Amino acid sequence: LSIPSMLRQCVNLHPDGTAFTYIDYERDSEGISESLTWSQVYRRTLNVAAEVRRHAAIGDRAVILAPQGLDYIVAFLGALQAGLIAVPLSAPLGGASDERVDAVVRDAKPNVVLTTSAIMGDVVPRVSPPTVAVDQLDLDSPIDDSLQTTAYLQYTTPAGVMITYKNILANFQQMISAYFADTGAVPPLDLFIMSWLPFYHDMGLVLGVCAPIIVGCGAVLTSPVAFLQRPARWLQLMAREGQAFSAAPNFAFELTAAKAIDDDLAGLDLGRIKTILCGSERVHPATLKRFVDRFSRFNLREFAIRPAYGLAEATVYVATSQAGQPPEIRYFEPHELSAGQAKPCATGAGTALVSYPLPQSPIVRIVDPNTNTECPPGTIGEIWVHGDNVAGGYWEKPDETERTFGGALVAPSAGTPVGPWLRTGDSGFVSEDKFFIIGRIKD
Repeated sequence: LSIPSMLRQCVNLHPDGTAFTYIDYERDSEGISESLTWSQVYRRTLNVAAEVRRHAAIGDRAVILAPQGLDYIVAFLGALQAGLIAVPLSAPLGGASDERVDAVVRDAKPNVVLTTSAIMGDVVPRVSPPTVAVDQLDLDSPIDDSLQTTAYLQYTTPAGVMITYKNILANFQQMISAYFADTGAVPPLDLFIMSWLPFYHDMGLVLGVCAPIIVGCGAVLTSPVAFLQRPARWLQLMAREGQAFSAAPNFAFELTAAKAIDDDLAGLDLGRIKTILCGSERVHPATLKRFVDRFSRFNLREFAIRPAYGLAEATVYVATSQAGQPPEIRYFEPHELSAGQAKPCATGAGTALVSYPLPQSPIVRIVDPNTNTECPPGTIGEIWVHGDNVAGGYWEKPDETERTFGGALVAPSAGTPVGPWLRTGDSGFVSEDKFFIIGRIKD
């Protein structure tokens, strides 16, 4: 039913199984691991929940301003355990990033701020609500109020996407069914999650923090700076024992192919990697090819690479490639694409695009954004999305909610709901029964 309840079940079933392992490379370029079992992380979460209840009531917002690490995870889970609506943000980094933080805090109006003692002095100016240094609590002392609906707000004029447990669970059902379709929607026994994505991004939170609990497997986590410093670390950590499930944007596939150092890869066997999602940015076929052409020499399988389309307003996932096959690439004439039409062209020529199966859940339609009517196959329009993973709106923003989540189709085709539809702002088309993403409709 909810993340707190599923964490409790993880403890009941496998209290001594390793849940989260965080690798810090600041003090040793080989990495220092710190791990928690399910029982350890649950205890820490209960201790955070007890603290936050002293400051905030059920349904209040709890902003999280903490560096990447285990304290972030227990702050987020502890907020949920106490029935608070968590608001995951980044540590204060300066510049625009700090004015984003200030604007989110004024929008979400939190009654508690969860942080760490190391950055406490940087956090206090950014927030009167009590500020709790999570690492200074007695997190491992021996020791519910959760909601069943709204879990957290995902910001990314600040508009906080309201994400419910129903949204999360529906999106995980959709993801597990699509990613693992070739094994009957059953993940392998030795799956593990590996992520360096920041927890204040949708994919980093959903994969790094939520998925271990919902799927019931351990996670191996590090920070984005550790990856950027030495990109081979991503491959080293995915090559740990078991079948890794990871994710990154297109730029990081390119950077790893271009900058991972061969000697850091010596002896790695990438042939057990289950899935590497490529998502949150337009997926470039040329980048996927450079990545697989290099890392197939270490046994990476091309069917492990899964382009993934989505957005925070849909929790995270909308569509992905067919399980058990490498990405399908199709080619289209560029002059016609600029004119709004998809015209196939010879393999390799024109514009290469990833071809996605139309998802069975959620559903996708290509819609003319000025007439609210579905486009014929081949005509470019806005991608509209419908399904139980689609959020119910932006926090305390009725008007922006109507504009973004209130799409309504004129004369919908058979089997297509009138609405409400999430208007993604993304442009795309359907061609030969496959789905394609081009860009943004504003363009």
